[PDB]
Amino acid sequence: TNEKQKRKRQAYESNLLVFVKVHVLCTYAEIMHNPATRSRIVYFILSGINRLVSSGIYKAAFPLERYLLYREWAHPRSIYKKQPLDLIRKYYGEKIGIYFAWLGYYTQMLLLAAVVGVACFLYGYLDQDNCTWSKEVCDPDIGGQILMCPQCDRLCPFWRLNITCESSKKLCIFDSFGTLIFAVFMGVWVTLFLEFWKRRQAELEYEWDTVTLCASAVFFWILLIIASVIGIIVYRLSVFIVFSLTPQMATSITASIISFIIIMILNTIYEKVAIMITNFELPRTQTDYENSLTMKMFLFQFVNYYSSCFYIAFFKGKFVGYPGDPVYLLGKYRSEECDPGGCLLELTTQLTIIMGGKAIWNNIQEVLLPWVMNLIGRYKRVSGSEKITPRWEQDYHLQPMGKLGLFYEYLEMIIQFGFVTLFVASFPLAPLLALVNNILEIRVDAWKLTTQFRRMVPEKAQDIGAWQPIMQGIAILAVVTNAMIIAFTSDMIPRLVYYWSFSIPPYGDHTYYTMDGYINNTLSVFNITCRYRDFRNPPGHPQEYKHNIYYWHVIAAKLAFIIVMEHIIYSVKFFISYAIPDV
Amino acid sequence: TNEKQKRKRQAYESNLLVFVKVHVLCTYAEIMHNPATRSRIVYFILSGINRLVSSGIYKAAFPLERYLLYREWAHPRSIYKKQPLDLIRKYYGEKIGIYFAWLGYYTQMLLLAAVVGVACFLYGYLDQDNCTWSKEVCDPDIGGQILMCPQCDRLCPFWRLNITCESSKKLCIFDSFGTLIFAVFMGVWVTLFLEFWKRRQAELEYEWDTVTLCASAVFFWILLIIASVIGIIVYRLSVFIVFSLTPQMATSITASIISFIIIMILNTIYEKVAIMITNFELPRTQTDYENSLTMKMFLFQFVNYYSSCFYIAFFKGKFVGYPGDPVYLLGKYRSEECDPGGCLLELTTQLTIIMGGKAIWNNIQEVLLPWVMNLIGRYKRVSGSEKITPRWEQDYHLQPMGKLGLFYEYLEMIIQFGFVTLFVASFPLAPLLALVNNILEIRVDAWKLTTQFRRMVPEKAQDIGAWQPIMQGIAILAVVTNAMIIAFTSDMIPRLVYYWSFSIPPYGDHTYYTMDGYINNTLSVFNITCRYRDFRNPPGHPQEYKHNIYYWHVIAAKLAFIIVMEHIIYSVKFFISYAIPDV
Ligand SMILES: [Ca+2]
Ligand SMILES: [Ca+2]
Repeated sequence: TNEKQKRKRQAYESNLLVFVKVHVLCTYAEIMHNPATRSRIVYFILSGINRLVSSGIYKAAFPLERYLLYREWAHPRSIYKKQPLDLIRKYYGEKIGIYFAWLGYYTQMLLLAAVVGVACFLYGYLDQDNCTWSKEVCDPDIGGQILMCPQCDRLCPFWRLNITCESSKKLCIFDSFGTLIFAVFMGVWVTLFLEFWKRRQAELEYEWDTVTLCASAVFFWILLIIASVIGIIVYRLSVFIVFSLTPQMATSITASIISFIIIMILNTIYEKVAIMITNFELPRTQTDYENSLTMKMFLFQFVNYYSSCFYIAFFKGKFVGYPGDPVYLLGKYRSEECDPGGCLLELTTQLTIIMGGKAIWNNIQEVLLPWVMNLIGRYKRVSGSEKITPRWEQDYHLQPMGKLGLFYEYLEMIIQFGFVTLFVASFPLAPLLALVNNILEIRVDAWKLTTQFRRMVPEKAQDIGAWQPIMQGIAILAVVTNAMIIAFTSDMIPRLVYYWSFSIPPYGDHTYYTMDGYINNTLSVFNITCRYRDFRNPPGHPQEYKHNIYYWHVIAAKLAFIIVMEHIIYSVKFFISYAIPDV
Repeated sequence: TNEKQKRKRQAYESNLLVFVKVHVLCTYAEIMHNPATRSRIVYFILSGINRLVSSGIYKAAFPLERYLLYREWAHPRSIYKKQPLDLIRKYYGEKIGIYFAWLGYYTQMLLLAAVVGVACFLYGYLDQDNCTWSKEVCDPDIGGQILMCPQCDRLCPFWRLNITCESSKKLCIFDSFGTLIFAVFMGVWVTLFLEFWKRRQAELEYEWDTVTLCASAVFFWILLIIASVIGIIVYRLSVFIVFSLTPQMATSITASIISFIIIMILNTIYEKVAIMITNFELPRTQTDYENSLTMKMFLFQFVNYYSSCFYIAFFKGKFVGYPGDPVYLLGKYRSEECDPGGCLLELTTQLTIIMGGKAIWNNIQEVLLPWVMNLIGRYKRVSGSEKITPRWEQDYHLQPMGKLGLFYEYLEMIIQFGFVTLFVASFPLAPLLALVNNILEIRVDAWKLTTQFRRMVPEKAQDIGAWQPIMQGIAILAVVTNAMIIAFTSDMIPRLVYYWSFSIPPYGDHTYYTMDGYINNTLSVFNITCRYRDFRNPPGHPQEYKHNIYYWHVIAAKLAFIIVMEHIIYSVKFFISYAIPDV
């Protein structure tokens, strides 16, 4: 088979082991409208090998400025001046450039989102007067004797408040007053992050050149959607049994680490069932591979990373019934419940260490797997000199791309943008944590492209393309979810109601507006026949254990901010996208 | 000045009273990419006169097939076969053609919207078993003794039910069961009317060729927004004083006639203040005139026709307070209220005779003002012969366009599409009334173009253009308003609640689901200190005259269908616009 495939390979070099060099040349600059442009036009000559190297008759077809960009841009000692994006036009082109001008805007776009991120902390820390939510809940005279009900069935205490302080003394920097001033700003921010990037990418476009087979692709997927939902809870059933810093702070760190392992394990299966379902029927041509992964493989990650953070945010503390009745999981066990702090703090750590545990892993995986940095420097000293002439000889130990270019390093930032927007009600410093990360990620992704990897073919790509109907398809799901976090996951809207409708002399007993005395006034008692975090009629009502006015009031404040903070921020989506200067 | 302007006019004929003919000719077919095409290219030669004829040095520059299109398409005896749109390409082009293929689709698009329009009547009429809403309300033993409160202050009775039958026997064909089956279909219909027209117009595109000055433009406008709101009520104050078929049927006909006069009078002022505010600052070039009228002049009509139908639908029966307290109109009078039938029937006639009183006026104004039809036929007999050679001599008594082409005849249909969609919860036959109207309007607008008017310059226009961000900007406001009619204006959502939550043994006294006994169970009593149509706590409550569970429940069903029937029909906007065949 050595000579059987040899006669095929020699036929292709006619129409122009020791590695081959390449170099007529002007005659293929007209059929399509600098060394990167030199490596561009030879790939237009080379266009194909899609099936030759994948068969194995060839091994690696490959290309082969550098010095200055190790100093002002890719050095760890690179002081913050400009991020010269214009060089990445001449160095790496506009596949990689449209991601490295994405970040550098995104980094400066996360600047003002972090000063409004420091804003919920700056007067969150400098004040010392909380209304109730760190005053009553931590003075153990007004939030000490609040004897609650258990949640689980067996191995469960009776429970008591004043075990909730260390979570709910630092919850009023994620609940108290800046949270509706930055999550009203974050829905404004993503609807300004998009539309100012549209003004930016057009400016970037002006600076630069210009039913049966898909059924079982989705109907087999929903068995794997619920595989992600059952990923978090069974290893929720593990760690909370073997345990009971210490109360729930270290455990909320710990339990979301354990699922984050299984998140990265089921990540590998998603790399091996996307190919199992696309190789069967309708493989197609070159541009529907990436448009399959955009609609299946990111969508795999969207159910891996986010359909357990949709489990803490949307369907965790629902269906508490008549004897604290769960649904029984249409089986023989008991279903879970939530805690009277707002369920967010057990989301804001799962928000943290799925985000700031991916940015401390998926960059440091791209640091330690390339042999850790500064062996002796890579080739800077002859980068000015360019006379390293067995340099073609010194290759083929270096690592190539795995026929997907930015896609893996681009999905991991859309997952990050899917956490700095879709889940931001809590934790305003998720910009500042992403700020210093996008200080470093714009250095180490600059570092590995400049030094570590084989030089990519400078494929001119115009606009993000396929992830653009996701960045709209996140931002229209985010302003729902930023609303559904302050509605269904945060306890501010019940804190606005009591401040505006339950401390007025109708249904309340105070003269003017004050937030004094909130936690005993906002839950529902459950007889021995204790309070639990729901709003139902107390036992011994006309219609007991069905809802109050006050469930139905704050659900009609909840459904209102899902309506008003949609229709305002959906209209600032209409007003800013009508009234900005294009140039 | 006769010879002063004569020397200007003779200079322009150099570079080529008795009317002039026109006719080198191939040499201007290349600079831009059949008699209509003959009149096209000479206007490209003629391009300009924008300032010459408007000054007065000329009188009318003008152009000058016909026979066959009076027979199969424009005849009253034109049997329904095809509507040959392809002829309007060769006869009138694609300014007028993109409106006459708009209608012919729209007419067939209103076919299925009228069989689902007959659907709320077909089993609305063939059944004779109403649950309650025409049984209790018209058996005068269960809806006879329902003694209500007055609404106004002086010259007002105590009032009683069983005066509401003739409105509420024929209200269960606009409320009972088909209304959530066609208004769920109408939000589906407009989000299928758009997206199938997008597939149609592309098919039509394949068949055919291819801060200070605007501040006081809007801040003076809001004084005229409330001028429209005060247009309806003062002549509401007139007619209801001089009165009291006869009970309220003839009056709901009458009062909406009187405002419809003032609607057409304030229509004339809007034609004379659009020019008053655009001639002052930044007049501009030729294509921002129509984009001024799209954003001011239609917007004038959108407040003329619709900000009194937004007064019956959104802010008519709100702010009923503690002694039935209105707001007092921050003045010294008393503000109004609504009636316990759902406020829709006093909207569905204002829906009718602003729609079916514009389609019986604005077409019949274009019939009787051109001298009523068939004087003797116009020029059909020589249309085959074409030898009427003083035909240029016989013109200049005929009427021209007033420098706006389709715009007036195109605004009046967008106003119609703004009633067959934005206001459709009630009255399913608003397709069938618009069906036989769009049988006739596609004949008489075909008739006046073919016979009555001077032939328009066949200006090739590609897509509707400026009214396309209105047809999206209606359909995103319609699925709000179709929701806000069943929420804020119709009494079905309170009829689903009692059927599902107030006839169950919690808060109700019946075994299984039945709608028996609804009107005494759904209003709130008001002491002499009678029921009124609101849901407040009865006098002698813990917190009296503030709301019930049941206000807050049905407002949380109201805000839910504003949320769910948005997010479903806003996602069928995402699913049909992802999964239809383009070709
Ligand atoms: Ca990376
Ligand atoms: Ca007309």
